[PDB]
Amino acid sequence: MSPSDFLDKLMGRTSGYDARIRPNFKGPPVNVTCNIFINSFGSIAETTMDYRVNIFLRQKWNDPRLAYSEYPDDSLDLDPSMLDSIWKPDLFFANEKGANFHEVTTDNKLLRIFKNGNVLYSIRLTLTLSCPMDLKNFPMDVQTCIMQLESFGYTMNDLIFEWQDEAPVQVAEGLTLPQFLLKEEKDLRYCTKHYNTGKFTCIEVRFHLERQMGYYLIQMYIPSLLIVILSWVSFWINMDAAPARVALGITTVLTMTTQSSGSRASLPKVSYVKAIDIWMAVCLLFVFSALLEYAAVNFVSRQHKVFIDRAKKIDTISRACFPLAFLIFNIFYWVIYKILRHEDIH
Amino acid sequence: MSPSDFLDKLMGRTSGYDARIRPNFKGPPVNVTCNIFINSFGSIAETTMDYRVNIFLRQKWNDPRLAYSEYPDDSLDLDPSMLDSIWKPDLFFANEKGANFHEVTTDNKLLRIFKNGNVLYSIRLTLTLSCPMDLKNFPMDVQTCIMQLESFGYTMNDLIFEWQDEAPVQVAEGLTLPQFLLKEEKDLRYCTKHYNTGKFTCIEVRFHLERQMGYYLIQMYIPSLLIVILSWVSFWINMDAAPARVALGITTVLTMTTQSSGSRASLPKVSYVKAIDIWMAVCLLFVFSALLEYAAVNFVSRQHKVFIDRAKKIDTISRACFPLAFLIFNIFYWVIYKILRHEDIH
Amino acid sequence: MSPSDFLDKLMGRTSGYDARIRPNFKGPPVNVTCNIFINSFGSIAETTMDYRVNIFLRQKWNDPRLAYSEYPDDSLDLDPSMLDSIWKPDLFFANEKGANFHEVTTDNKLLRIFKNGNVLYSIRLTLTLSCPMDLKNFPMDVQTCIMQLESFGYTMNDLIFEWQDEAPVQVAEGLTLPQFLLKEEKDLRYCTKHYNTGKFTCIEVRFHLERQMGYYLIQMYIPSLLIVILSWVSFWINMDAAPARVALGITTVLTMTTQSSGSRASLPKVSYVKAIDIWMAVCLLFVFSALLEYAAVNFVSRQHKVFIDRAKKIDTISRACFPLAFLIFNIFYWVIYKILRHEDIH
Amino acid sequence: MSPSDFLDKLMGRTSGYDARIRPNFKGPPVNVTCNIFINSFGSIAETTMDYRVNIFLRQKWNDPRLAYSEYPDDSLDLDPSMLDSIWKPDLFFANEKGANFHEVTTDNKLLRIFKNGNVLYSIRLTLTLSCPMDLKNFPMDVQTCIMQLESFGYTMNDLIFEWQDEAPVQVAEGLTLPQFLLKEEKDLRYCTKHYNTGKFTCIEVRFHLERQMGYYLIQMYIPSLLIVILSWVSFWINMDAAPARVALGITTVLTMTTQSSGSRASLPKVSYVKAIDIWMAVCLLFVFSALLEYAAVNFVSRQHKVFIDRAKKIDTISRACFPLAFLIFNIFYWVIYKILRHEDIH
Amino acid sequence: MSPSDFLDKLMGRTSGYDARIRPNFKGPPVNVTCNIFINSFGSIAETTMDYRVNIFLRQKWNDPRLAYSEYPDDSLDLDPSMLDSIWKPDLFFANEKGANFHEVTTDNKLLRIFKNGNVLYSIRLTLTLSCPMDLKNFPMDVQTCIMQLESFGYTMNDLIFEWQDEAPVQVAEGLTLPQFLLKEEKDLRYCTKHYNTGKFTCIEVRFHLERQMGYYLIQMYIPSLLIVILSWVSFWINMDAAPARVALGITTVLTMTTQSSGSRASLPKVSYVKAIDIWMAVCLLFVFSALLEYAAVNFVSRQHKVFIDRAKKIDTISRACFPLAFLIFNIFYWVIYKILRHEDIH
Ligand SMILES: *[C@@H]1O[C@H](CO)[C@@H](O[C@@H]2O[C@H](CO)[C@@H](O)[C@H](O)[C@H]2NC(C)=O)[C@H](O)[C@H]1NC(C)=O
Ligand SMILES: *[C@@H]1O[C@H](CO)[C@@H](O[C@@H]2O[C@H](CO)[C@@H](O)[C@H](O)[C@H]2NC(C)=O)[C@H](O)[C@H]1NC(C)=O
Ligand SMILES: *[C@@H]1O[C@H](CO)[C@@H](O[C@@H]2O[C@H](CO)[C@@H](O)[C@H](O)[C@H]2NC(C)=O)[C@H](O)[C@H]1NC(C)=O
Ligand SMILES: *[C@@H]1O[C@H](CO)[C@@H](O[C@@H]2O[C@H](CO)[C@@H](O)[C@H](O)[C@H]2NC(C)=O)[C@H](O)[C@H]1NC(C)=O
Ligand SMILES: *[C@@H]1O[C@H](CO)[C@@H](O[C@@H]2O[C@H](CO)[C@@H](O)[C@H](O)[C@H]2NC(C)=O)[C@H](O)[C@H]1NC(C)=O
Ligand SMILES: [Zn+2]
Ligand SMILES: [Zn+2]
Ligand SMILES: [Zn+2]
Ligand SMILES: [Zn+2]
Ligand SMILES: [Zn+2]
Repeated sequence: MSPSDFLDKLMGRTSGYDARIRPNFKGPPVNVTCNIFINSFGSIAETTMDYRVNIFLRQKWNDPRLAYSEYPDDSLDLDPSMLDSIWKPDLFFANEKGANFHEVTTDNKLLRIFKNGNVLYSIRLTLTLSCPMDLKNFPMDVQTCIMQLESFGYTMNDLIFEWQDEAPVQVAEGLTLPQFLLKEEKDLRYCTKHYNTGKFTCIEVRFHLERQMGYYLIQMYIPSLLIVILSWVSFWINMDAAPARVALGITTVLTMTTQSSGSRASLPKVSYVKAIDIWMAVCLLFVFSALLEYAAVNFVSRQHKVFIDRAKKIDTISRACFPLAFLIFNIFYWVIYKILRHEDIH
Repeated sequence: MSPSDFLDKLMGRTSGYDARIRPNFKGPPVNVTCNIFINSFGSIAETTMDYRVNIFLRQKWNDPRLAYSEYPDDSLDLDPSMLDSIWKPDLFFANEKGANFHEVTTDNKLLRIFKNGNVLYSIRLTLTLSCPMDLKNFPMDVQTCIMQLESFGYTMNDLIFEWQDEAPVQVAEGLTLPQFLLKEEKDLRYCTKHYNTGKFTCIEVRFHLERQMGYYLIQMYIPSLLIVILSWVSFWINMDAAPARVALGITTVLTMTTQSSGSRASLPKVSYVKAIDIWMAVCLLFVFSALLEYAAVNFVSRQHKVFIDRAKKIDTISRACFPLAFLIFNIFYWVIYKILRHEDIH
Repeated sequence: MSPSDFLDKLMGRTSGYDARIRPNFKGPPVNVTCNIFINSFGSIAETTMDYRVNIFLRQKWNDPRLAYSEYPDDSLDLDPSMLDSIWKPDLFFANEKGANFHEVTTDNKLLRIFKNGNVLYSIRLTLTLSCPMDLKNFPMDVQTCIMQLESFGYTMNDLIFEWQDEAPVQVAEGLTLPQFLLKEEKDLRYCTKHYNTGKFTCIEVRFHLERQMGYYLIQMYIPSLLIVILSWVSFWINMDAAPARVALGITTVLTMTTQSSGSRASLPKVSYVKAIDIWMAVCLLFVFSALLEYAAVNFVSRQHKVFIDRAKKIDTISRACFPLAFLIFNIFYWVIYKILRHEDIH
Repeated sequence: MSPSDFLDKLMGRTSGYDARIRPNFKGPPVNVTCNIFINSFGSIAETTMDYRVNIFLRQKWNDPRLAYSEYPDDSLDLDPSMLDSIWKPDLFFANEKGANFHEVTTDNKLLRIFKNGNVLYSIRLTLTLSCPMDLKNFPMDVQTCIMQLESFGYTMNDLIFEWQDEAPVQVAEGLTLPQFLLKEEKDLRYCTKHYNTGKFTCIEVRFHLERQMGYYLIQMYIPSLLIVILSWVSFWINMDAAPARVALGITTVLTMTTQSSGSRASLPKVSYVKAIDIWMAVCLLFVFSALLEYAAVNFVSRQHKVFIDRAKKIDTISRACFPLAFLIFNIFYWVIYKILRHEDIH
Repeated sequence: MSPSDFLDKLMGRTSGYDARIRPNFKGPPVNVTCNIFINSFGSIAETTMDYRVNIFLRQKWNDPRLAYSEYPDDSLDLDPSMLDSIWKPDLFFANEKGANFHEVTTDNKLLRIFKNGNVLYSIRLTLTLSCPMDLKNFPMDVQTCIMQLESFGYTMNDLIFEWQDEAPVQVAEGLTLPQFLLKEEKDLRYCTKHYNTGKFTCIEVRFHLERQMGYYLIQMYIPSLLIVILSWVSFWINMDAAPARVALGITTVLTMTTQSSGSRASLPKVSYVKAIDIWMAVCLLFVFSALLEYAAVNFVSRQHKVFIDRAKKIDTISRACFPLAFLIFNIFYWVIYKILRHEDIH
């Protein structure tokens, strides 16, 4: 029979369907099953404490008033324009900072109704979500980004969100991040919000992200080591080259301070000490100590042969003493940060 | 009885409800009780003199025309789509610079009507509010951010806003700020605006924010101290190392000036002197005075044995004199800024 | 009598009111009186040549078709939703670059009708206005920001805008600007635009803004003076310290050039010479002249006792000659810029 | 007779006017005459290769179905709200990157109909247009900004755009640009676009913009000359001041390289050589050649009286030889760029 | 016959056309042929990993319900306003990050219907598409930008997208890019997406972009070579000029490190080694090795005639040894990157 007649006969004023009334107005709560498909992930900014995602959201629920038997087809697709005339849950995101739909040629929405009365709703969304980040162990850090799906207006007596038993979260093939590696273990947990207005359903997903070290090695760790070796070079210069040694020391100190200031150019102003901060502090301490060493040598050398051998012995000892202690510092630093890094992500 | 019939029987042309007429058209003023829930706080920028907040706003008032007795349920939830057909107050924010609603899957709005005729309206909002800031005592400062809720069109004869006796403001659990600590004492006060058009109701809330010092210590205070000690190092060098001493002095002076210029990179161009400015001025004075000291020593030393001991005595005195006076300056500086910092926030 | 009946009886198809027809279709022009209230002012950017304001706009005119006598109340407030059904003038801003309304909970609009037929319309607006700026005397400058209100579609035969005799412009209490001081004298003048389409009404307001000097003194003027004194220090060094003196001269010259380049970091690329540019040019000239002086001294000293006293006399003269001429330059510079600064703002 | 009746009698379902049908459905093409008024011009960015303009657009065409004779007035203004009910051309801009209307209090639109059936439509628009720029002769360049007006849906059989015989383009009085001078000769030409869908009408206007040199002289050309003179200063220093001369050479070379890198901070990454690039290359060559000269002198001087006079003669020749060749370079550079600059703008 | 009657007689409730039903509701799938015209291309940003394009999109399909025979004209243009009343495919872009229509004076849309029932739909779009980029061989790289057109709601049984046999992609004449060259070979391929909801049609186009080297040569490669030659200059200085040689070495090392840090100012933080990174590493190694060479020479020279000739021989060998090895490095570097660059783009 004519397709157009069936639509309004089922969902029209003649039938009496009301899109403002729940499938069971007084009865067991509506159970909504959800799954998400992630199409792109990125734009993770530490400064603005947020990340941007683009996902497909699928919702499933049963509406007994939409049960159709006469029509032959088991499953019926529909037009996006008729979404306004069916009841839909009022899902919202708690950590939502920015949100928009897509209207490129039509509304990017899908609806499907089955014989039993089950409804499948799929929509395309772009959301910028907020993510609290801990900046300790900043180079060697593992972050967790959450996404919370909640009901704004319906209490647990009316609406109950649940996760799909198989494949709640899948990621698009070939998705990669420049600075992070997305782990394949996704955490599903139950959250419930309590307010002065009542109890509301909530569901959450946690994603584990591991920072990549290559950029930080090429950028920060290696030039600091080069400056330390450059300061070490001064021990092999003649003690009579006072302007040369002083200029080398001053240049190394100023360069170290500038690099230390610039190492936090793209981070939020936190109030604790990071590992990169410890590293720059130790390197600045080494360069300053080398300059103070030459200062002491120059002070000792002008005290007039006993003073000549005493000043020379300091240079000879420091030529084989400064690299060994720095090697010990590197062993103690790099080991314990893989012990703690290996600590369970949870 | 059928749910759909009750809605239009109560709020329809048949009933005669008009959403453009107040609950008591000629009578005592409408009393509206409000409470806010803060879901996220952040984005406090000194340059643009504003901060961004995301809040839930709850309004309560009594409408005698909505009193329902026949229906069994004590409390009735509704659909967000029917908000257009009820009377709502015209609340606006005085310090509102930017505002938007949320439409992620539906309107993020709630409405509830009680048997007596009381209405509860809840809406989700994102607002960028303006906050005048005083930048004196800039590192050790306590700010106050206000939010004013006002009626645009109704005078005190018609509309009166009030605060809830219990729990007007609550904050979401676990909310933290990178650079600030939100105090738990919230100030509620009465504001009334007077214009040439009449008298209007207003309510205000004040939040106290304390800046965190860790970032400023790691960033500004410690490198300046390092430069001061670096300039102090020059007193232990031989007086005959004129190029070395002059280069050290010049490098320290230029570095100090660059750091002083860069200490105000992210602040509005105010016209008064801050504490950080006093600190950089004192450190620049110390480095310049050290350079002038060596200048005087070099001038004295070429005046040809009396001139030799006289020039040496200056170096020996300055080696134990410069750190003591700087220690006294640190004692006087750091104490009085905790005395004044302890001054009552109000 | 019932409130709802009066509204549509007065402004309905039964009455015959047409919102597309002027109050007097063929007759004397409509006279509109306007006043503005300024709620916030700021965001003055020299680069983008514009400033942002947030104002309340009040319009008053007489509509004989809205005269009501029967109803008892002298003055009737209304609902913002009914603005579409009354005639309103088509005011627009000539220097309008950006504009938006406010819809935080309702339309931020007010309407009031009186017994005689007078209408008061109040609306909240945010406008980014364009302001041509003259950058000569850049530190010591007084700017003028204009705002023009014009009719887009109605000629002088139909619409005539006028200013209110008392209190056209008032500013909110406690409004302050970080870098400017808003003067309390506001200029009201008559503007009329002439085009190929006809004659149109226009009204304008001029605001006087005075720049604050504290920021520029702390930032630019004092470090340049410090560099000049640092270059002056070289005159007291021994003439045999050639590397030290040359390094001091080069460092001062390079620092001066860098500061001169950085003094125009946040300004439009104008093609004339500003006062700050004259100041940096004079300081660069002083440092370069000092370096050329030492160059001449070094050239003279190697010409082999007559040459020894001749080279020494230059250093002794320059030690008491360079500060005096710089003091004379400061007297001539600072005086005449207060003479011209005192010139009437108009 | 009543004004309201005439409007719907002329343009209503009773009359039979259809706004989807052209004035002559089958017949000679519709001829549309256009003129533009420029109210503000600016925001010319080389990086984003675009500029922003704000214009008034006037369109004129004849509609025989709108001919009115009975009503007395020769010319009838209308309300902006009735624009939807008349046929309008589908003009679009080819180089349109961004576009928006203005709705400050009403739609900024005008419509006027004459007795013969002629229609005048005026609208206010803000458009960011794309402009391909040639960066050779970058300081001394003349650009051309185009604007193309085209029909999206109508072929030449239906719609034909033309320019007004008198005053197609006029500019608002007092309009000025910070970095450019707008020439008073405007080029009007005929463009026709050919696609696989048919032939479409197009009209274009070309504006000539001349860059101002004052900013570039104060910023780039003069500090480079100062660095060249600073390098020249080294020729008058004693040949025994090896650290001083080497430090001067190195500082000049590094400063020149930094200025050369910074001279292209605000330009697109083009792949050809500009005039500023030639200038910096020549100045870097001069400083490097001076350093190589002192290197050769120092190498020659240690070859042990014949070697003493030979090394001294190089310094004496270079003291009067380096400025003369640089003067010749300035004569050859500055002349030919005014010869080519004088080349006809077309 | 009257034009207005034909439109609603064909597409009206009287006819029974339903825009929610496919041309063949139960039957062979609808075949849609598409072609795109590119009007502007640009805004390729490595950081935000995306590019902006402005295209014309043409869709063709057959609708048997729109077959018209009586009317004389073979082809009928229409009005953009009637697009809502015809069935249109639900095309969407997979890599769509931002999208907007154009409404400058009317909707920039075209529709045309033929006698047989074929429909042509043309629309103007602006889309910011995402493009994964490989940054190895960063200066000498060839990128590929994709665009995927997919159906959101219809499975392969209903909708099938295909490419036009002649001229699927054409580019506007004279289109050029500042940093890239668009290749004239466009790749057309078949993509099919598989999800848990079904099978969906997809089509893709690949564009090949070649980076231009001129900017990188003028900017990075040549100053690094200048610094290397500047470090080479030190071999011709006297071994007794210890402050001069040490200062030259330190300045070259610090400049090299700063340039290496600044070479990645506008790139995403990738974790692999690029060619520019190899180049800067080799140049830093050369400057550091030169400084270590002078350090060894200075250490050897103070070991007290055998030590004099031994230290001199190192300088003489290094004066003809450092350029030859650097030339060999340039030959090996530049050749193999043209071998690999010549590798087929696919
Ligand atoms: C939604 O799911 C809940 C939870 O399973 C269902 O509630 C249960 O329903 C069964 C079957 O009638 C009862 O025997 C249980 O006592 C219920 N348990 C609870 C905790 O309520 C509910 O029926 C489901 N709703 C619908 C419409 O199917
Ligand atoms: C809104 O609150 C005001 C303030 O309490 C109420 O005004 C008072 O009402 C009581 C009870 O009728 C009177 O006895 C007082 O004289 C009123 N005081 C003032 C200052 O007006 C008002 O009645 C309340 N409105 C409603 C609708 O309940
Ligand atoms: C608007 O104001 C104008 C200017 O005052 C009025 O025009 C005058 O009206 C008076 C009173 O009728 C006449 O005597 C004058 O000759 C008019 N002068 C001019 C220059 O037109 C006008 O009447 C006012 N309009 C209304 C509706 O009150
Ligand atoms: C639009 O302008 C065109 C160009 O002038 C007109 O076409 C001409 O019309 C005249 C007068 O009827 C004819 O004699 C010419 O042969 C036409 N020339 C061409 C090239 O078509 C056209 O008539 C105008 N349209 C209207 C509606 O006035
Ligand atoms: C759309 O194109 C498909 C692919 O060519 C058509 O399917 C074929 O139709 C022919 C003609 O009837 C059949 O003989 C083939 O067996 C079909 N092949 C397949 C793989 O389906 C289809 O008919 C076209 N649809 C329309 C409406 O023309
Ligand atoms: Zn986990
Ligand atoms: Zn308090
Ligand atoms: Zn004035
Ligand atoms: Zn021309
Ligand atoms: Zn290919």
